[PDB]
Amino acid sequence: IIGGEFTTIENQPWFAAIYRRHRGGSVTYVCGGSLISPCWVISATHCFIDYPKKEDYIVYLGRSRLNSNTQGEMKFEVENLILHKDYSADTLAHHNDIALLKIRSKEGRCAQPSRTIQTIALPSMYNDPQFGTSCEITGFGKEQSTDYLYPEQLKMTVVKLISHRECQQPHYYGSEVTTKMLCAADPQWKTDSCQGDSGGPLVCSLQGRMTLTGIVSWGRGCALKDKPGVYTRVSHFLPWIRSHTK
Ligand SMILES: N=C(N)Nc1ccc(C(=O)O)cc1
Repeated sequence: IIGGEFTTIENQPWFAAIYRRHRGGSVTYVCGGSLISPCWVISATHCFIDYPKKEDYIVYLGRSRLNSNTQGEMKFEVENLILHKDYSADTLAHHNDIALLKIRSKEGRCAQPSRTIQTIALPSMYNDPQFGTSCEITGFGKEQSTDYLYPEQLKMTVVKLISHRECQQPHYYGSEVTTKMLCAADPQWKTDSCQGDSGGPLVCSLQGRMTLTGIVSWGRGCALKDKPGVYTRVSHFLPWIRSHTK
C-alpha cells in the first residue's frame, strides 16, 4: 500500500496472510486473501500459478505483522488450492485472477471467529457500488514502488471506484480492462495497492454491509497518474465461487 495508514487486523479481521515454504525451509510472504467462510479464503490465481502445489503454502488469520506473531493468530495448511481454469495473463492484465484456498490446521479445524478473525460478506450478483464510491484496500505490499522491503505492519488505504468507460480510455488501460475487472484510484494518484498486496481485499459498503467488491489483481506501476489499481470484480464470479465451495 502506497500512502494510506498503518492498521491492525481488528480493523480488517477477514485479511488472510499467505506464505510459501521453500525447499530448505525458509518461509516468505506471497499474497493477501479474504476469509469468506470458516474453511475458505479467496485470493488471486496469479499468486500461485508458478508454484501451484497446495503443500507449499501456509495461511495465517488474525495476523497484523509480516515476520512476527500477532497474539491470537491462527495458522492453517491448504487442504485445497482452486485456481481459475480460464486464468490468462497479458504483459499487464490478469484475466479471471481469482483463487480459493480451503484452509485446515494441524488438528483438522477451520477458523474460529474472534475479535481478530471474522468472515467478509460476498456481494449479491452483479451488484457493485456506483463509480466514485470510496472503498478500502488492505495489504503488506510495498510502501513505495522502489522499496526492496515490505512493511512489517499491515496497511490500509481508501481509493475511489472508476467507471469502466474512464478505465478503458487509451491513456489509462484501453481494452486490457474488461467487465470482469474493477478500477480504483486516488483523485491525486497519491495512494494505491503495490507489489505484495496481490490477492488482498477491496471492501466497500453495500446496503449497510462491508462487502468484498474486489481482489487486488494488477496495475502499471503503483500510484502512477492515469494508471489505476485493477481488481477482480467479485460480483461477476459468484457462480464460480458457489460451485467450488459447495
Ligand atoms: N495498484 C497498481 N497501480 N499496481 C499494482 C496492483 C497490484 C499489484 C500486484 O502485485 O498484485 C502490483 C501493482
